[PDB]
Amino acid sequence: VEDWDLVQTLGEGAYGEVQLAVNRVTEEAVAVKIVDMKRCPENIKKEICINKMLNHENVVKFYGHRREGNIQYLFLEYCSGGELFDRIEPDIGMPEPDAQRFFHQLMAGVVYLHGIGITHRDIKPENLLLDERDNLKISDFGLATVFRYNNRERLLNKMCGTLPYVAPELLKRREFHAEPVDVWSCGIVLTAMLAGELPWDQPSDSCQEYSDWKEKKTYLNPWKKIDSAPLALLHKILVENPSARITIPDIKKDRWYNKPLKKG
Ligand SMILES: NC[C@H](O)CNc1ccc([N+](=O)[O-])c2cccnc12
Repeated sequence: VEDWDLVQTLGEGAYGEVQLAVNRVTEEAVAVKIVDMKRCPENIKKEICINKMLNHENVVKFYGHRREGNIQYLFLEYCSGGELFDRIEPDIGMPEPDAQRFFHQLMAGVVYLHGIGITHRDIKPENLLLDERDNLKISDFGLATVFRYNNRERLLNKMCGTLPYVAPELLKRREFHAEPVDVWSCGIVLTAMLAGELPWDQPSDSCQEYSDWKEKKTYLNPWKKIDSAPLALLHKILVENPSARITIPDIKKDRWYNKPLKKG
């Protein structure tokens, strides 16, 4: 209802909703996210601000914004593929080669953000969308923040994200580095892709499955389903001390990351 028609609803969140919009003239589809500033103005000025810095094949495109009352309309690459979340069969996952391709594209997109000083802070399957050729795009920069500016890094302090995807250090430390928190969330995504379940409600000492993982009891029930090469990588990513945790440039040299699996 704004040059374009609002055809169907797409992701009815908390803020408002993402609707799929078609232009009646040119037939061209986009996603419009609708936030009613009445039902925050602050995190949304940061969302559009971050969006405008973004340009990458693995990040959802930002087209633009109008304000039409209280009503902000962010205009965004429609992804006809939906969420990665729906590609994961519960308890089983997906073919190893499909996970590897999606993990590569997740890595490209994270490398890019980090490169420009931006941490997403809430990477999970629900926020990874698939285009027409199944290419992964990181989506929703609503919790995104800047962690490097004029080449100085700032530690984060605010806790945010989604508990099963969060790194331990965000539960435990007053300040922590952004990058390792995104790497961790990437590991839980890999886990989800390869087993079809989440390892733990949260990475606390007070949580059994997490305790079990630090004790390397991988005979148990996310990990058993995985396979020794991708598991090896997961042992490097889901390391509790954020300093000893593998980094991306080192994920790119990992044996499974570089294992040939998948046809064109
Ligand atoms: N973090 C956003 C979460 O993905 C919301 N759920 C969604 C499902 C499907 C589509 N879509 O283009 O089919 C969306 C498209 C744009 C935004 N969200 C979508």
